[PDB]
Amino acid sequence: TYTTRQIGAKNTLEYKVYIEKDGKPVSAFHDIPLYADKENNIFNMVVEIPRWTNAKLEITKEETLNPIIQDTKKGKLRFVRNCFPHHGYIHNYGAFPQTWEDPNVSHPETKAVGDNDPIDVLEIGETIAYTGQVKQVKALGIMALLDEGETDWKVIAIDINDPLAPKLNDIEDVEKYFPGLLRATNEWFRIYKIPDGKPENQFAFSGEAKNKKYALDIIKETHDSWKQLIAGKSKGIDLTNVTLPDTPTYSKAASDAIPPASLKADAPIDKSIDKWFFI
Amino acid sequence: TYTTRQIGAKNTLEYKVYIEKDGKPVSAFHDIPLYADKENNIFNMVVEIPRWTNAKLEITKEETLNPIIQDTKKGKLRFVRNCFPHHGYIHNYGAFPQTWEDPNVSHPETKAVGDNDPIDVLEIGETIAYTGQVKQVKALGIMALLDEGETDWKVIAIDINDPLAPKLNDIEDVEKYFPGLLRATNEWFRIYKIPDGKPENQFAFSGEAKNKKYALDIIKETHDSWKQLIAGKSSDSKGIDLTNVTLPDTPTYSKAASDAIPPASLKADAPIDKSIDKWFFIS
Ligand SMILES: [Mn+2]
Ligand SMILES: [Mn+2]
Ligand SMILES: [Mn+2]
Ligand SMILES: [Mn+2]
Repeated sequence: TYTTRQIGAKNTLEYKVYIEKDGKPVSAFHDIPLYADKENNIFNMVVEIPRWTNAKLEITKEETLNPIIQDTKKGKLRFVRNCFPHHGYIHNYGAFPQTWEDPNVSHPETKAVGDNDPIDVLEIGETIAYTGQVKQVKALGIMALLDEGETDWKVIAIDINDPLAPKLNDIEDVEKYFPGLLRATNEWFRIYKIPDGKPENQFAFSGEAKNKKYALDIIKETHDSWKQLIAGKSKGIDLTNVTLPDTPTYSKAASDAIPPASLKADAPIDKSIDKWFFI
Repeated sequence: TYTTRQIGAKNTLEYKVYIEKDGKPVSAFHDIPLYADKENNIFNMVVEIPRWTNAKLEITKEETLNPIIQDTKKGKLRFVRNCFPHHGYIHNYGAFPQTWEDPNVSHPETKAVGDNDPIDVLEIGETIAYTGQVKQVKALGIMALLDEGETDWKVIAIDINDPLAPKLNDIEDVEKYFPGLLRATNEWFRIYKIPDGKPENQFAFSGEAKNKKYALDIIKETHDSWKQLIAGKSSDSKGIDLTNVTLPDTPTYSKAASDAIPPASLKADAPIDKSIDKWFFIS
């Protein structure tokens, strides 16, 4: 059973969320199996940002046991701005554990390097998830956002327990049940950084969302890169783990060094984050 | 100064918010001046629902001092559903105090009776307001939603303190600074009840948002209806509680009313059912 250990108050710099497996903290990056069901291609997803929120929370490669913390830009906490007609993130946003986009690898079709982070996942189910949640999702497709010369893949997935999960099998089904969701997703990733002074993002494949088969190839590749990394002969990435004995960095002691859950009430978010930008 | 007196926990049947003027509760419906600045046409708006929320909160006509409380349907709390691509209400939603849409009267250009409530206001500024807040806004235009045979006017306004306020003077300016906002507003009011089993709503004037001048005419009219209402001169007042504490010349004036309202009993927001999360794709 996976649980979360919050330390600090949300919307502050002290905020950290650790994932626990049966009460013991494990690495959010390395210790959660990519597959919940390997033969059926059911994956485990680590949710970082709940739908309709603004705080840019993400798994930290830099810290031990890789807890989820809020991104900062030179001491200032990072929030994504509201871009009409959207409110914060429009999907439960997260990543697939045990995956890594090797920045040394260049994809032939996209012609851009990996982004050095676990592959990104957009979960489109009805329920709003919580930070640090481990959901089991089925992959349906994948888009390729080009950002700063790196291939920023975004897997489209859905919680297997969503009442519609059984009806959705491939990318085409998303447009059947969530008409317009893909166009909005495309729009969102093209403009979300504009309020930050950045220019619009480009999409590979002319913005086409590739299907499940294609998605699965890219996922396996990033899983392999991660295996290469976590294994003996492979940066700044902390590779400490507590569930993989065959790895140079394995360490059960790591779990116990984690300070206890220190749940505090959410700190207020600045009123400027309310603003709706019309781009 | 205007403050709010919360009683109960948000998202519960016990929830109530009273507006206070210098510490004493006043009627949200009758006691707040329609005009903040009569000369320049700056109005006072009572905010009921903050942008991006779902709870259908509104000034209750059938209770003393007319506090804001959550609408209910079949003994259950009422929430508007999320309709793609929108999240809850897309504007800070509220009403103009001292206005009333007389239900025993049909407007000439829309041919339907009034909806029996203060005129509705859509405040489009950047800051998210809070329930029971009294903002000063300038009117820019007005739309006419036809719902159940009643003219449901929606005034388009903006907080006088908004960074872009002076740039906005008439309905055409909204489309210049908030492109697409008006089309989304139309879309939203046409479909928001569909998830509830209701059919889509119709729009008078082919969905055209009338300009400022037109808006001011309708506002004046509803203010007059209210004056005839609060003076005891309405043919049918509809069970509306007319108790007030600031208008001595009215039959229902009563200073004593203020003191009878129970003290602020702030409690932490009750949780909202997960089903409210659902995004409906109505195409
Ligand atoms: Mn990521
Ligand atoms: Mn990425
Ligand atoms: Mn109303
Ligand atoms: Mn109305």
